Amino acid sequence: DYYDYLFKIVLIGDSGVGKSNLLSRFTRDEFNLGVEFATKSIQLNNKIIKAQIWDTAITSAYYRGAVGALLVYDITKKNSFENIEKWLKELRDNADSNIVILLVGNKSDLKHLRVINDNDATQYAKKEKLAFIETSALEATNVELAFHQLLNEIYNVRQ
Ligand SMILES: Nc1nc2c(ncn2[C@@H]2O[C@H](COP(=O)(O)OP(=O)(O)O)[C@@H](O)[C@H]2O)c(=O)[nH]1
Repeated sequence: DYYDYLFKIVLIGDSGVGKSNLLSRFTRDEFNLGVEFATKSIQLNNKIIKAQIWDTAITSAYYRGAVGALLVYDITKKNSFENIEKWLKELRDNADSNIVILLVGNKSDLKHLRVINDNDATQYAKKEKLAFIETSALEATNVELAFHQLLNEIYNVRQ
């Protein structure tokens, strides 16, 4: 270590969408076919940020101190996208008002099984005033893009 800043980030969404593998891809560049956390440091002006990222298999305790979150669904499972409103609600009830939130559609490699079209997801994100990006934890597609967008925006909000 040295790190100038510790940013707590929470992953939230239905079981089976890819949260634990988003965590393992970003922090240790690995994929696998109660509550846990992992860390990874990035550098900007030479300023070093330690991302402390969480997921679950304590709601007040889980959200406390979080400065960012990824809201995650599965682009192949309609129910996971419908359930995003509920997870956003739980987040709003329990998180700091200045928390930075990003919508993520995972499993983008399952091209032929898509049920959620990207314009419909973008429409929802804009309504909730969030950025939206599609990822593949399996193929690594856009994983660094999603986490770095989140971390740089938290730094800007903080500064
Ligand atoms: N094809 C594909 N499968 C994935 C992807 N991400 C996760 N999975 C698989 O989907 C299942 C659930 O993922 P997991 O990380 O355990 O979901 P969680 O319950 O949200 O933590 C596992 O069998 C993963 O290997 C992905 O991007 N593409």
